[PDB]
Amino acid sequence: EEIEEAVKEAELKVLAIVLVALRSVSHYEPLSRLYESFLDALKKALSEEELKEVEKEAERIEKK
Amino acid sequence: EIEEAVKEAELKVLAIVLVALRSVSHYEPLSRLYESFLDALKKALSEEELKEVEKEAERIEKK
Amino acid sequence: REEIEEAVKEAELKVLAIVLVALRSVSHYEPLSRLYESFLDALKKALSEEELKEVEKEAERIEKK
Repeated sequence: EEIEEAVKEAELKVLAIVLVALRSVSHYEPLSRLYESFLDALKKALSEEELKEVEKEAERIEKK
Repeated sequence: EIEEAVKEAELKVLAIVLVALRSVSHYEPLSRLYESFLDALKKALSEEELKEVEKEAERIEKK
Repeated sequence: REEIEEAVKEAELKVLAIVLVALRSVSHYEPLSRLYESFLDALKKALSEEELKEVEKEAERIEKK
């Protein structure tokens, strides 16, 4: 069925949680290096639309 | 039907990250990422979800 | 069915590969080194050896781009 879709929602939600956490601390040395590392790894591993979906889910979490 | 098993993937990955962050939360500034992560966990998941990551993290820590 | 087991496992292991790649590439800075080692130890407890092997392949895949 749509297993691919359901698998992807879980990926994107976990990765958005990690993104929120790294973002909060991204100006303490050297966590800024891990922030940019994580973002680089997301860009390589996810499609462009998925990456935008991670970033949107992160902002949703960050306004909560 | 299956978002239940979707959820188990989530909580088990989050539990593995939590375990890694707990074992180094005494090396600064990692304690800030440990707290940021617990703060992101609390925001993003219901309390039942949070406690499942916790118990899964305990089962991992006991291995 | 068995399509959901391969599903959950697959989601789990690519996400862990992404985090692994992120940590690996900054592991010389301290104490990011320590969080890297500690992630590797957590993977060793939580994952089987074939799950760990699959995480590392996905990690090399990502690093290769």
